[PDB]
Amino acid sequence: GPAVGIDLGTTYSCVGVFQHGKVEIIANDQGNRTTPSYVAFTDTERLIGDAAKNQVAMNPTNTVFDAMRLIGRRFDDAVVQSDMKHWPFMVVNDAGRPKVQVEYKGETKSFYPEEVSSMVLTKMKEIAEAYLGKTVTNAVVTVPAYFNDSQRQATKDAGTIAGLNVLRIINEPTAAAIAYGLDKKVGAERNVLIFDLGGGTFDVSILTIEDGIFEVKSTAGDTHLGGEDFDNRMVNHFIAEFKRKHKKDISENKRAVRRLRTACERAKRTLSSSTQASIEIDSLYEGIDFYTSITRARFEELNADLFRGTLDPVEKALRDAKLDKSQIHDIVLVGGSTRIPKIQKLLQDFFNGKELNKSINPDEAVAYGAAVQAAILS
Ligand SMILES: Nc1ncnc2c1ncn2[C@@H]1O[C@H](COP(=O)(O)OP(=O)(O)OP(=O)(O)O)[C@@H](O)[C@H]1O
Ligand SMILES: [Cl-]
Ligand SMILES: [Cl-]
Ligand SMILES: [K+]
Ligand SMILES: [K+]
Ligand SMILES: [K+]
Ligand SMILES: [Mg+2]
Repeated sequence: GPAVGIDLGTTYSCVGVFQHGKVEIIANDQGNRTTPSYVAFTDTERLIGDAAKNQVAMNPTNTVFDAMRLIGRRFDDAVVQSDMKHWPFMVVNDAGRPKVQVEYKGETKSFYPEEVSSMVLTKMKEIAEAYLGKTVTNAVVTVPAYFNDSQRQATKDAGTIAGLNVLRIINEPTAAAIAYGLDKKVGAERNVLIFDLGGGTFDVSILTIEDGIFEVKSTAGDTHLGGEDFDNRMVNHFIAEFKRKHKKDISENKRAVRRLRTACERAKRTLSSSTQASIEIDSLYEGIDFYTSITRARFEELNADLFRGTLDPVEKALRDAKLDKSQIHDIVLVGGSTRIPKIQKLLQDFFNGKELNKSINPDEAVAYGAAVQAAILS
């Protein structure tokens, strides 16, 4: 190709390419190494990635996200029915199949989950092409380890629709292990634990690797736990603060809440490197500027229960894998949320000081491994 590795996530997507014995995680037009998994439809255009997310506040009904939560599923699915209740966009039934319904250029249109994902995949393909200066065709696409045949098929289809020849569909935890070279033959089998805390989901996977062959020993987690939940906690904290300081409730102003949310997410990232962060929003509500700050300690307390809760799925995974903590040879951090110091502390303490594999940007690890695997399969 070269062939590329693509990681489609609920909040962000990432693409990498293995060249000259080195994986390059490709930055997009905005210089971002991961692209928001958003698609938007307006009176005049279809927006994808950064352009789409950067307007979600003003176009909630026609800005689609979470397509992978529907991909390969039936409309009658309990999870699909549950999820629909929280989405600002419409999901309709088409002969037992879910389709997202939106308005584009004044007309009603509907798309199968794979079509929405193909739009994001197309963006990742173009990002790779802009970088490589050559057409990208072959690719390795990743999916959560628990995805079934239908979900894998629909994910492959999204790739094909995007003009990609999907060389293989591989598990996200496996891709992460590959990124760290944990697939190399070392004689005996090894037990690896993947701790993936993304934007919308939390996955714990225990793999047993031997002779370059992976076995998913167990999987655990929470499909509704991620960085967005941490943002929500901060948002509520600041809504209350604004109310105290201005006796005005901004909760019903969907846009004001979004500008705050974005400020919070940004502040959250800053808190992973520094112990404090400043939030400055000009004319947040009724021309009132909102300048404030939050400490890492405060951020940790606001999310204490959620953070500590990540250890339960870890224990369950070990239990289902029939292994003790001591039997885990490697712990791999995946997902942007694993950059939070308190999360790393919790996991390391649980593992009695065992070092964590965290040198590869957690939100890029899956794409990294997929790129290596794509090169191998090419
Ligand atoms: N430095 C950081 N500190 C804390 N959180 C961070 C940091 N960088 C990114 N994040 C958070 O990581 C999340 C994105 O992670 P990632 O790109 O792994 O998600 P994803 O693959 O889309 O999620 P999922 O696999 O759950 O669908 C966002 O919630 C983002 O706020
Ligand atoms: Cl871009
Ligand atoms: Cl602690
Ligand atoms: K991702
Ligand atoms: K995840
Ligand atoms: K997941
Ligand atoms: Mg992910």
